[PDB]
Amino acid sequence: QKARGAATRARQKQRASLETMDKAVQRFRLQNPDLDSEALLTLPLLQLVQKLQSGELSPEAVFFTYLGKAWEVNKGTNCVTSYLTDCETQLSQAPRQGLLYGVPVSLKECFSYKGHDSTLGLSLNEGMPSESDCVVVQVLKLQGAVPFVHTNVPQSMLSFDCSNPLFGQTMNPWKSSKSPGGSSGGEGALIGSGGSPLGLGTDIGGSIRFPSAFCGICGLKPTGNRLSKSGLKGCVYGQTAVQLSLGPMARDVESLALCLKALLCEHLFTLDPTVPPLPFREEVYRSSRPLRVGYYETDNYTMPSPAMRRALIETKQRLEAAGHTLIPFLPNNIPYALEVLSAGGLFSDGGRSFLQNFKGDFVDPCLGDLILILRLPSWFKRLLSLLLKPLFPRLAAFLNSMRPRSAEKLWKLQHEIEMYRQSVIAQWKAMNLDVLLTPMLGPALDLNTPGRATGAISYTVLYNCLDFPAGVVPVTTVTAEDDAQMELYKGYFGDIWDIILKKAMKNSVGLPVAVQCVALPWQEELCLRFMREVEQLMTPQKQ
Amino acid sequence: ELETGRQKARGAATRARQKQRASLETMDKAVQRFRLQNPDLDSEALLTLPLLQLVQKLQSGELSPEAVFFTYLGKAWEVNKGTNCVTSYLTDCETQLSQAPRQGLLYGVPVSLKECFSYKGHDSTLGLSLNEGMPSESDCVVVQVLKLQGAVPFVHTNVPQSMLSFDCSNPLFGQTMNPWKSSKSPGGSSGGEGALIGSGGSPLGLGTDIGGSIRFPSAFCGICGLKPTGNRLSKSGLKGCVYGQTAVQLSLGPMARDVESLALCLKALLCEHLFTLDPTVPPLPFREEVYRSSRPLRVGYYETDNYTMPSPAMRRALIETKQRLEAAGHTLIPFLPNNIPYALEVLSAGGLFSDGGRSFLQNFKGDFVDPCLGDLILILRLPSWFKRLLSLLLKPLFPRLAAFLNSMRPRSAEKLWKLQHEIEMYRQSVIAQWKAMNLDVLLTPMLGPALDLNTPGRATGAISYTVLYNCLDFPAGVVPVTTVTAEDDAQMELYKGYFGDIWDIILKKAMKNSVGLPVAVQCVALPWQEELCLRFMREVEQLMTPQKQ
Ligand SMILES: *[C@H](O)N1CCC2(CC1)OCc1cc(Br)ccc1O2
Ligand SMILES: *[C@H](O)N1CCC2(CC1)OCc1cc(Br)ccc1O2
Repeated sequence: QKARGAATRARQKQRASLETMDKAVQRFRLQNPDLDSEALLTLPLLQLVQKLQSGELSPEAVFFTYLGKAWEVNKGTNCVTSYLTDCETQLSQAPRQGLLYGVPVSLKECFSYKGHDSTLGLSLNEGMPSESDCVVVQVLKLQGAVPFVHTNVPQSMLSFDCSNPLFGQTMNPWKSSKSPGGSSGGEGALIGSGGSPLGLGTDIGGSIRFPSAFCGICGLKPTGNRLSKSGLKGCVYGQTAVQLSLGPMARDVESLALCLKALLCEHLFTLDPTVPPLPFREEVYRSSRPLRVGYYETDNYTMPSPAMRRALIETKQRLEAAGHTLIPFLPNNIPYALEVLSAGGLFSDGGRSFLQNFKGDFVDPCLGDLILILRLPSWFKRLLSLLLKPLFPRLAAFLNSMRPRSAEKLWKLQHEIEMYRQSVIAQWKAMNLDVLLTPMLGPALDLNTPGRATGAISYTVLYNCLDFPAGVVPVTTVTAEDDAQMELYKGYFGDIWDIILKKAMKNSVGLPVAVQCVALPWQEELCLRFMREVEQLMTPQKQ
Repeated sequence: ELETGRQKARGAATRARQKQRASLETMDKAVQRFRLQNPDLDSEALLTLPLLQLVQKLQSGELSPEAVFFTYLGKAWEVNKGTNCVTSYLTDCETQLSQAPRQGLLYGVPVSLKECFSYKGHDSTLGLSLNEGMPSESDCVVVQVLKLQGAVPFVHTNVPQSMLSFDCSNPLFGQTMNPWKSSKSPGGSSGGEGALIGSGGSPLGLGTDIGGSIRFPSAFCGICGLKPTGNRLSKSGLKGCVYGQTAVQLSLGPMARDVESLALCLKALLCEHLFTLDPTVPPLPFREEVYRSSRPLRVGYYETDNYTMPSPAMRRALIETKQRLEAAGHTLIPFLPNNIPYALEVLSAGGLFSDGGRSFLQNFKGDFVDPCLGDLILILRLPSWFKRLLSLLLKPLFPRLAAFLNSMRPRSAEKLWKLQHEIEMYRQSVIAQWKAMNLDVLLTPMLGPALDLNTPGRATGAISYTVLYNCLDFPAGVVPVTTVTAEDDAQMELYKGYFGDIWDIILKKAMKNSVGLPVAVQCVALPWQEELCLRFMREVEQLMTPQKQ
């Protein structure tokens, strides 16, 4: 009843948003027929900002052209959830000396904006507009950047798919039957199709890296508190065991570094003193000195697809030819880190704070049985845990960690994560590494299957638990040779997560594959430096 | 559960006293052999000189690293006979003396360590029986960087049992006494550090802080101490009683005679060595331009926090430093943090005792309970229903005891997240209030003067001026300003307290007969801005004690 009314009123807001967008771009295109839209969109962000700084391209020109593309791609992707109205007034009042002057920036729905709903796919958050912009949006406006639209998220944001009962289902710009990723699926679909040159997204299980790999764009996940989490909307507040991180999303890695340099200014540390005043170290990013790179083709938990395995080896061979030393490195106790530390950290209360948002609301099929399993009693979760332990160890250990704990059990878990963080650093020091090469979950999965393939977060959620800066960059396209070899895929366990993932990665010719890059905590510039190296060797067209 | 007795704890303390006695014997044999070699070496001229002039004469070559070592080592031995602040002498330090890097910033500097800092082949007992007879395999990160910067760690300082008290007494190493007065407490939990530096045994030291453990002994003994942001320095290797507690942030910092030595210690620690060995700490360089800045500051201040009544000595110290800052050219604004009782009663007490002290009481199993902790142990051991029953009964009469006892109850993981979110919301609250008055720095009346023996554990509410900024994770420092006059101690009969419970009665009695004792002031800056905090601490020190600069 209430969920039905909230969905109907949200769709009216979306219709009004798209109608305002369409009438604004036609107003600009007819008044400015001299402007070339094709050369505008193909132009990289680094070439875009210098033409905006000099005055070759007006802030009005770059804004409504990208807005025109954003509205056109939304027809087949359904990624834009709300259009920000007062963006046209911000355009005229943009600071010239800002690093991102006249840059249209897409925002995830969790990023609160003045006079806009941060629904997150829930009914209780619908009809509650934010009365103030969040710190990271504030500094974008202070740095000249103009946020234009909000992007769609999956219900509750706790899934790497992208669908909600309020605004609908987001689709991959490359293939209709495929998921655009999540929970920044709206960001991936928009930037991947060329609707936005720059974007922002959150991450706690891989929410930046998933849609970036699925759509073929670059996304960075910084350390827990490298950027301001103030003003950000979520379902569970106070979860510190698994570190939540917000980061940039763009077409190329060079655009991510300029975004990070802009946000890491005086204005961020003034508006949020809780974030350490770490400036963007240009010296570390621009570095060309040979790196000692750790690598692994598989984490022995989730079997990589033929497209993933080929992408990891090709990057390795290109880096070896460049002069970088590649050393086989694998983190200790990975299944232990995912099953009881990562899953136990996110669900220490049994999901009781999480399920509070689902009271009197529809459940989206993209989540799957995620809600039905969490609603089970603590004794019923434990009973099925030791019963299915000899059958499938993955589902059993995950279900036991989704049980409610006490305050004593949380500290025991918090200390174990602190011990695990130091243990991997001990291995990082012993092997003497600068950066880490990791396969990224690819290619794009089918619609309503990511929620049923839980184990696939293994390559991403590990570095949320570790709180390591992780970033992804598209390196190759899925050749029909790789898609054919998906028939020999079986998995190490053969449980439901391996069965669904086998079917979901099929029929994926033309989809992009990315590779994950991991550096030591607080080293975002070093992570981006390696991301710059991987991109240059694999896709020389960019940069 | 079956009682194991105290027999295991008795033998552990017997072996702990021996390690203390043998240390002093090794210290005595070392300083006597040096004095026979150097008869014309001036000791009083060596000790009186500040660390800044000491490090300059060590870098130039005027004074040998051996000369400054054995002079301070002998002074540390002499003051220990009246203070009892040294637990153990680090045997492998004379080898480090010759191995100390000449180009290091702290070259040839004798540095005292708190027992929580783990040293290779040395016990970090913390006052507990189970922690003794358990030597550390390697030095901790912050001790490693001291050795890399040329500093020579030589002694472990005394701590109260479990470190959860601002007194300083343990059943294994004994009781620490204030170098200024015998009957007075030297502070805690870095009470050994305060007593050693305050008397002149150590020019520089390190200590932990989660409720004011750097700031308390600094004010009680009359020395400078800085508590930075929780994650500004490495916590790796630091031994504690409880692990996994992230609600209230644990912080570590420098302790010295003057403020200029604290900034040199922070600059030496903040180097490539620290960030490599512990990547969890952000690579923030020590901003010299901020510390050396002589620009006028917008300073917030308050005479009282409306929770714990300041002594006439505290009131006088706060006003005197406030007025002299105004004469310098600084603008002083009446500022008070919102909902202080909320931060202490339910956020700090609830954060530190989320499990009801269940992991904390694990260390006290079959071990002695030191009188300096008071009834803290007996209160924690009570069941959840008994803690709740007394909370409802004491609420109408004693509001402070009701909220503290209720927050010391075991809760679920759901309630911990709500609490941890309430802390970061409160952190954003005071930050928003900070901007509203557009402050640069904050001035707080630090708890003073020194309390009596075995009274700090019975006067819980006194941590109100210190634990507030552990909950807020604000870098706070302490600098001595003035001593107690005959008029200050005489006005203690007029002292009553804002609540009139047992905490105000004991604190009234504990601050009596305090003529001559030092009283300090607290300086608070915004998170991650401890270099700005020291800049203000330098301004306070220069205007109140110009002889230190
Ligand atoms: C975005 O970071 N994101 C959060 C949820 C996610 C991945 C997508 O990570 C944790 C998790 C845990 C379970 Br039991 C099921 C699904 C996810 O997905
Ligand atoms: C060192 O920071 N330190 C820890 C214990 C202390 C002060 C000294 O702070 C917390 C606390 C809590 C209670 Br209920 C009683 C006493 C203290 O002291």
